[PDB]
Amino acid sequence: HMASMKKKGSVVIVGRINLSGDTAYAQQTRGEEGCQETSQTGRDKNQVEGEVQIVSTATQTFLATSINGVLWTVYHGAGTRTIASPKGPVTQMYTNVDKDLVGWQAPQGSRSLTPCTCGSSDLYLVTRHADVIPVRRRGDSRGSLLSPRPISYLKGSSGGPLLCPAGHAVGIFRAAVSTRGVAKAVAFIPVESLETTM
Ligand SMILES: COc1ccc2nc(C)c(O[C@@H]3C[C@H]4C(=O)N[C@]5(C(=O)NS(=O)(=O)C6(C)CC6)C[C@H]5/C=C\CCCCC[C@H](NC(=O)[C@@H](NC(C)=O)C(C)(C)C)C(=O)N4C3)nc2c1
Ligand SMILES: [Zn+2]
Repeated sequence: HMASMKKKGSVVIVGRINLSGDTAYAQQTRGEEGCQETSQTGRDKNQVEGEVQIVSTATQTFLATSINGVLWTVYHGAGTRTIASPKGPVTQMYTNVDKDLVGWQAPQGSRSLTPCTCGSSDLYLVTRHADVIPVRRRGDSRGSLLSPRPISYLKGSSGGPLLCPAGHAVGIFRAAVSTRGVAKAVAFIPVESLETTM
């Protein structure tokens, strides 16, 4: 009934993929209880750093990537949810279920990736475990793993970046192409598609 209708919580930044030095590594910045509490209030006072965030809802965890001052992720992870911030929940400024894409204004303190204009097909996929996986671009929205891996290793990395050799953003990881449980290829949202949405 109306009086007891619940509200969905916010997406909460719970960590990041550190790409600042020579070694990529995941960092947790918030534990499960603080995540639950922050999801309900929408108030996250933690300092944000870096380009790739680890984000969570009450039921899912995935990645989000800052490009051109927008923190982007997948609709199948975030739905229409707000994201927690120091002054309360922030409404999405982009939502496109047809592209599996959402975006919020980039958090204060984040750093943004630059959209790639290299036209290169030698890409690198960054996972939630800070693996950097070589991927050969095979089409507008597809690339093949040079070393296929069980889908277990990619689960939870939607919303992460595919990068060019120079570290520019080429796309947002959306889905895995699975044959008998092995990811041989990935699908991504091309950065051009983000730029058109903006
Ligand atoms: C609800 O509104 C929308 C709107 C648009 C939309 N667009 C979509 C393309 C879409 O896909 C669904 C989600 C997406 C997905 O799991 N992504 C991540 C990920 O990590 N998620 S996650 O864990 O972070 C999470 C779950 C918390 C958030 C990267 C993959 C990592 C590992 C793969 C695990 C096995 C799933 C294999 C799926 N692959 C296939 O279905 C392909 N078919 C075969 C046979 O292979 C293709 C892609 C069909 C060819 C697949 O990757 N999926 C299914 N859902 C939506 C929904
Ligand atoms: Zn580039």
